[PDB]
Amino acid sequence: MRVGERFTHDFVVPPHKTVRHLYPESPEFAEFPEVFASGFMVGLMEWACVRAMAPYLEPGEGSLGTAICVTHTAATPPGLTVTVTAELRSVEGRRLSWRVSAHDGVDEIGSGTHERAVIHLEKFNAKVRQKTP
Amino acid sequence: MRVGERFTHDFVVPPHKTVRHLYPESPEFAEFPEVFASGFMVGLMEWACVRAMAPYLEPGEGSLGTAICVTHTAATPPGLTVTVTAELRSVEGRRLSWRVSAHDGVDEIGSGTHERAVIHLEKFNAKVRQKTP
Repeated sequence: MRVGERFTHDFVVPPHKTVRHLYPESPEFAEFPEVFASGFMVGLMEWACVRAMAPYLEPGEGSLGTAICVTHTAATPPGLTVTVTAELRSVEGRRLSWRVSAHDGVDEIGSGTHERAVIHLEKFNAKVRQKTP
Repeated sequence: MRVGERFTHDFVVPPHKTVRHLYPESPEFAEFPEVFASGFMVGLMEWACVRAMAPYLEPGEGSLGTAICVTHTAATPPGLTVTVTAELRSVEGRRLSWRVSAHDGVDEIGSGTHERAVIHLEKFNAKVRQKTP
C-alpha cells in the first residue's frame, strides 16, 4: 500500500444501473436515456478505493467517503465494462485519498479525487442511532 | 434562468437509499452502516438541479451531469429529511453551473459545486444506442 500504487476494479454495466434505477421515485428521471448514472459511477469509484484500503483496516474499523470531486465526460450504455483505476495519493492516520479514473472500453468516462476516513464501526453506529427518528 | 436564485428540494430518506442498496452486488457495501450513500446524495443534488432547470428547457431537451465536487461531512439514517439547496452560479450556452449544499435537519451533510449540460434527448439517445454492444 504505497503512495503512487494503483488498484484496478472492472464492472460490466447491467440494465439496472441506469439513471432511472438510481431514483425510481423521480418523475424527472423516468423518461431519461438508458445510461450509467453518475451516482452509480461514484459508488463504483468509492468501491474500488474501499477494496484498495482493506489491508489498512484494524478489526472493528470501517471507512466513510468524505469527499468526491470528479468529471463525467462520456456516456455508457449497459453491456460495456467500466474499469476504475484508483491511485493512492496520501495516507495519514485515519485519512486516505486517491486519484480515481474510469474508462468503459471505448472512452475515458471521468476522473478526479476521492477522500475517505477510517471509522470505529461501533462508535459510529451509536452516533447514527442518536440522530435516528 | 437567474443567477443567484436558490431552489430547494426535500426528500425523506427511505430504507432503500443506504449504502448496501447502491451496490447489492458488492459484498463490501453489504456490511456498511445503514446510512444514506454518497452516490445517492450525488443523484439527489442532480435531481434538485434538474427540477430547477426544467421550465427553461425547450421541448425535447434534458440535461446531463458533467462534474461534481462536494464534501460528505455527516451521515444520515433513513427517516430524516435531506434538503438540497441549489444556487445557480452561471449559464453559458449549454453549460449551467451550480453551488449545492445539503442538510438533514440535524447536521449540514455536504456542499460544493455541480455542472450540467443541456442535451437534445432523442439525438443523445440515438448516439448512445450506437455505442451499445
